[PDB]
Amino acid sequence: EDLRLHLLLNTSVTCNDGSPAGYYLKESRGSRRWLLFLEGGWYCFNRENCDSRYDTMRRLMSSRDWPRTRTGTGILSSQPEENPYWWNANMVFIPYCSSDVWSGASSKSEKNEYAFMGALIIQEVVRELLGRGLSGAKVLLLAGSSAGGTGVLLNVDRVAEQLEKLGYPAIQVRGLADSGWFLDNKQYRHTCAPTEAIRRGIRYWNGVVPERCRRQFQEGEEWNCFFGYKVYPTLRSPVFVVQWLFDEAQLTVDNVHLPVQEGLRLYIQNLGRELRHTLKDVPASFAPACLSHEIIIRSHWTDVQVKGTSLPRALHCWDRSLHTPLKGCPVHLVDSCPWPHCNPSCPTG
Ligand SMILES: COC(=O)C(=O)n1ccc2c(Cl)cccc21
Ligand SMILES: *[C@@H]1O[C@H](CO)[C@@H](O)[C@H](O)[C@H]1NC(C)=O
Repeated sequence: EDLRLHLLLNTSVTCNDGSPAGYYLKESRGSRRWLLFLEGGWYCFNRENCDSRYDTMRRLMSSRDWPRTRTGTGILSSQPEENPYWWNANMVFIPYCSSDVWSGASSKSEKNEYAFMGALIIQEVVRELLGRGLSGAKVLLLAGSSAGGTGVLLNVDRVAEQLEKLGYPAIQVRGLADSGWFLDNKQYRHTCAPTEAIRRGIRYWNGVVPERCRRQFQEGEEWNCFFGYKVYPTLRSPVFVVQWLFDEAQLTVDNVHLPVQEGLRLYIQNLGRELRHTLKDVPASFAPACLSHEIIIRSHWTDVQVKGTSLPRALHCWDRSLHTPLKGCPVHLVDSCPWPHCNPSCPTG
């Protein structure tokens, strides 16, 4: 139970229900690497579905019942056996309690039953960490899984700009977006689809998107910036993208529920090809042909390989690339085989 809870000293930066947001921290003295991980866990986009989430997913909306410690797992583990990549880093787990894909900047008030402060939670965690050693960092890796991976894409440049404005231009801000790279495609069977939900959420949350992406799609169309293949080209920070080709959350929002017949076989194969296409020009990426969801904080995240390279190895190669491609140390790893578990190293379930 190595990461210790700190509730935000600025108690106006809150979870959905107005309780203080926070972060779990395990410091590594003398490491200048900082890993800030954004938890995932879907979202809610109106009073009714947020009220339901408050009843049976309350830890995702409130800090009142958070434990005082959490154990770092996967990329948040401090044991080299479990985390070959960054076991010696300063470790931060930021609980997802804003239900807004880390995009919101609205307080709970007279007019708002819930606060949606995800974007501000990230800025406040960064601000308070500077006094706990982040000021001496050389790399800040903003990582995240599922809604947290989309949160990385939405916030990594804002963290870089925040540190630049606060007078810390030496800190290299980077992003690692795990299972947050979704397609606004056709559902397999046509209730709120992966487009309308984000459209409603933005209004309900007062959600904010990266500025260059906002300037392309403009008012009313900022929902576009929640989609990795649209927002990624606008980003300036280096971002490593981890995405299963047949992501279970993607299939869920596509109304696919797994003897597969022709129509569904073609649908699933087309989905993998489309995902693979959107990553063709993403130089740092890890995209195995598996039916799964999330990876980087799983204890067995070291097991999966693409073309014989594990994700911890790919991330280490990425680190080296950010010191021409490296001999035997690849960073672009996208499966080409066209069906779930055509990669033998896929998670077993
Ligand atoms: C469980 O997965 C999530 O919680 C999540 O973040 N998402 C699920 C669909 C989706 C889309 Cl379509 C765009 C951006 C984020 C999305
Ligand atoms: C607390 O956070 C709010 C919202 O981000 C901000 O407006 C305010 O300046 C902060 N206050 C302090 C004392 O940091």
